[PDB]
Amino acid sequence: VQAVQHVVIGPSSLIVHFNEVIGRGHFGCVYHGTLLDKKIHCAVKSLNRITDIGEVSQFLTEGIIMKDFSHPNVLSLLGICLRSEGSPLVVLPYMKHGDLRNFIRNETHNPTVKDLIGFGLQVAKGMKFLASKKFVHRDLAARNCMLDEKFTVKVADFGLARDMYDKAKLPVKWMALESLQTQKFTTKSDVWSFGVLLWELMTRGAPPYPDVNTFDITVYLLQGRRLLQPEYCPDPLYEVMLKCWHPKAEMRPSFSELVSRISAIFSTFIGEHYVHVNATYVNVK
Ligand SMILES: CNC(=O)/C=C/c1cnc2ccc(O[C@H](C)c3c(Cl)ccc(F)c3Cl)cc2c1
Ligand SMILES: [Cl-]
Repeated sequence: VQAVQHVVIGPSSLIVHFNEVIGRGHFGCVYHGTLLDKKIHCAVKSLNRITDIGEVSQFLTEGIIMKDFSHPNVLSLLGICLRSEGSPLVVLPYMKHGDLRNFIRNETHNPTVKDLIGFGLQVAKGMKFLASKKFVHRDLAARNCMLDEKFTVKVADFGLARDMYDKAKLPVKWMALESLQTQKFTTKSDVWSFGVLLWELMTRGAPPYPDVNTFDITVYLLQGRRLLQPEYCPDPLYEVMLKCWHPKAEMRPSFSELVSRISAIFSTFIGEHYVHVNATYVNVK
């Protein structure tokens, strides 16, 4: 009732545009939306699940939490909409440039080594923020990072917005060695995923490990193998990737140390080096 109020949006304030789908998910669809009080453009996820007395309240809990995760590099919640008609709708700010994987794959764009590391740096700061609240993402990947009108990168795909959106149910190519072996996740397993994220950035969104079977990944990693240095990835940034993929989670750098190190590397690049898609990775599912 009273305390919950800063989250809740009235059904009367929300116009969901059901004709205009943004994204398909296991747990519902995403559509453009219009929020009022003024016309604010938003994205609106419909959740199929809802009917429980508990889980309508429980989706109120993560709503409160998500509202407390405001940081420029983290995707925030506008509100939740509790409709007596059918389902509850998660209302998210609208991200002009959509997801980071598709932004860098788009062959109409010309990012430089500087822009790409800048994006990597922005994710590192969101994750630093998340990690400091003791929150483990479990599914960090370029596709799950958003990019707004000012080129702010927002770490996304957590809380009530959590799904698998890509065209099996575990994203094995981004998962740390120990998560694959024990199914358990920590900040240090997000650091591994983050390393794979920097690789996607430096390859402008190539699928990691194209030659490698999804069920063979553990054996691949235990044989001595890692993602190659991308053509345009600086040495010191590749060194950072390798550190993120240390086999022992304690030895991996913290997100604090990632922001500090990547900053150093960022401060040296000035938009002289244009990044272009590599021949081997181009057009691969
Ligand atoms: C060229 N720009 C676009 O296509 C933009 C689309 C857009 C713009 N803003 C968005 C804001 C939130 C959003 O959330 C959904 C549930 C989502 C999706 Cl569909 C995919 C990955 C994610 F990390 C998230 Cl959070 C999806 C959004 C999608
Ligand atoms: Cl550059």
